[PDB]
Order: sequence, then C-alpha cells, then structure tokens
Amino acid sequence: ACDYTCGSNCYSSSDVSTAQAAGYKLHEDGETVGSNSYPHKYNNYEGFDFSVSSPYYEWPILSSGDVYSGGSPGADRVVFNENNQLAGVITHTGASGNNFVECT
Ligand SMILES: Nc1nc2c(ncn2[C@@H]2O[C@H](CO)[C@@H](O)[C@H]2OP(=O)(O)O)c(=O)[nH]1
Ligand SMILES: [Ca+2]
Repeated sequence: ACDYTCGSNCYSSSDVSTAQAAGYKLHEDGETVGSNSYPHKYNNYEGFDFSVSSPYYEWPILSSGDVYSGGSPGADRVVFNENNQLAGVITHTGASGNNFVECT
C-alpha cells in the first residue's frame, strides 16, 4: 500500500524521507537546482492545516524514485520546515491550474 498517494503516484515514507533530506540539504547550504529554483518557499496559499510551524519549503518528489536534479519537477512536492520537519506531501494533480491538493 501507499503511505501517500498523489493522483496515481504511489509513495512510501522512505521515498518521502529521501526526497526531504535532499531538499533540506540544499536549503541549508543556500543552493538551488532547476529552473524554478528548488527548494523554494511554499507560501501555503491553499491554507492547509499543517501541524508543524512555518516557514515551509517545497521540493519535488519523483515517481521514478530518483532524487530531483533538474528538469521537469512533475506534479508532486514534499513540504518541510526550517527544522526539517515534514509538513506534508502535495500535488498539482487533481487541482485546477497551479493550485495544490494534499496527497492522501
Ligand atoms: N499554489 C501554490 N503555489 C505556490 C505556493 N507557494 C509558492 N508557489 C509557487 O507560486 C507560483 C504560482 O502558483 C508557482 O511558481 C508555485 O511553484 P511550484 O510550481 O514550484 O509549486 C503556494 O502556497 N501555493
Ligand atoms: Ca480528485
């Protein structure tokens, strides 16, 4: 079974930890990757009820199982905070335009 399901993409907690660690390392070093400069601030325009405190940062999680290194980021992201605490997993899949919905 999937710990997180983003549309048709299935992720386990290990997938999430792995992606999160990569994104957090970049954030800590002050470096970015890709044209959209990941990781970057996630403003939470959606108003999600994350149980962990802001600020939040977005970082793509890929269905291929590889860590993001540039190029298309797909529709899924791992949201973490300043303390490397997972806030949640979100996706553009199933949401209109550039909005997000939570992965179930
Ligand atoms: N929908 C949404 N997009 C956000 C938020 N914070 C930052 N973004 C970024 O703001 C821009 C317009 O929605 C996009 O570049 C999106 O980036 P991503 O595609 O990387 O998520 C947020 O809270 N909600
Ligand atoms: Ca739906």
